[PDB]
Amino acid sequence: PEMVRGQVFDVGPRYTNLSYIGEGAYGMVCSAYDNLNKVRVAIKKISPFEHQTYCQRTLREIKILLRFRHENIIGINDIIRAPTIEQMKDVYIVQDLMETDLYKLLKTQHLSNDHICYFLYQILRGLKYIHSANVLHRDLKPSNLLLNTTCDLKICDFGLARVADPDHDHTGFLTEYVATRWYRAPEIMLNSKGYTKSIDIWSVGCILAEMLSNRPIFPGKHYLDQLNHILGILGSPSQEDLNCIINLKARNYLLSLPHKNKVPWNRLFPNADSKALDLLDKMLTFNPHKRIEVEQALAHPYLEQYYDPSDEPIAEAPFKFDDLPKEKLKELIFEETARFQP
Ligand SMILES: *[C@H]1CC(=O)[C@@H](O)[C@@H](O)CCCCc2cc(O)cc(O)c2C(=O)O[C@@H](C)C1
Repeated sequence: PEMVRGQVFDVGPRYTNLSYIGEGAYGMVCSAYDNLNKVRVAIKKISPFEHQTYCQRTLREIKILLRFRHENIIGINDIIRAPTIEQMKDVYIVQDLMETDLYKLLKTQHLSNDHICYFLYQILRGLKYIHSANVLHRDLKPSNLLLNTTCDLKICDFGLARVADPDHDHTGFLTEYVATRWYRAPEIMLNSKGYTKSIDIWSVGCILAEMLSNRPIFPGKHYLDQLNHILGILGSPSQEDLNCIINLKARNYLLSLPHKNKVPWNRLFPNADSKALDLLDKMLTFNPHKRIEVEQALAHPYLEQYYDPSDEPIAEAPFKFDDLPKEKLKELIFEETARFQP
């Protein structure tokens, strides 16, 4: 088998001329030439079978991506693994080779307002499809937004996704968690398990802010710091928004803080389009029940050049509603990947 940086990367003979391109969660990512389709592709190596939770993340993503089909979601082109469960130690997922991601881009490139608008449109167009399937991505952030050379955008990684469950979203103070820290909604730290669609809209709002200035808007240094950053910009929550928090520990924490004023968006972002900031404000709303939903966001004036609901498709087959041991999960991953065998 071909080796990359000392490790086995066993994808041939269809995929040749390998180059290391980065690191996944359970393995490395390489580019490779696809000798059938005569294009280069991205390949992620996954080694999950020793841990029930790794198997869970892997199965979840495979099951979601094999049902989804959307221009702004990166699909699975091929899955490579051994012919038998006994011999299967790794799984390789083959996907379109993109040019870069938004994390890398924002490290050195100023975006024009036209690029910001088109990127945000494509993020929300993909998210409309995801939420229409009753699925939550739960880890939206710049490094999960891939771009090709003509700035078409695709959402990566459904390993933390879940089926939405709003009736079972409530929990205690300081419990959860959901998402990468900088992109976590305030309610995660207060009273939410991250089981409603509003969790993803908060993350998109954080991404929009970061496109406006090339810096994360809420860069908390640790779990606890994240709420300090959010409230330092949004200011103190209103009485009405506090009353919506029935958990006493969470509500009394907020009541214990000195008053903080809101920082105006046009002071934080003085070169931004005013329609962009109006949409930013509606995505970064403290109360998740008042936060804008994905279809309202697509219809916002900032996106008027692109909005077209008949060209913003939804899922045909939403996901209707599982933790069990790794041996059954390995079996389930073997079965879910069978369609790609010769
Ligand atoms: C999508 C998530 C993602 O891109 C980030 O987590 C990366 O840091 C992961 C490693 C690089 C992935 C990559 C790199 C290039 O140049 C082109 C690609 O198409 C990809 C890619 O498809 O990443 C997928 C597998 C994960």
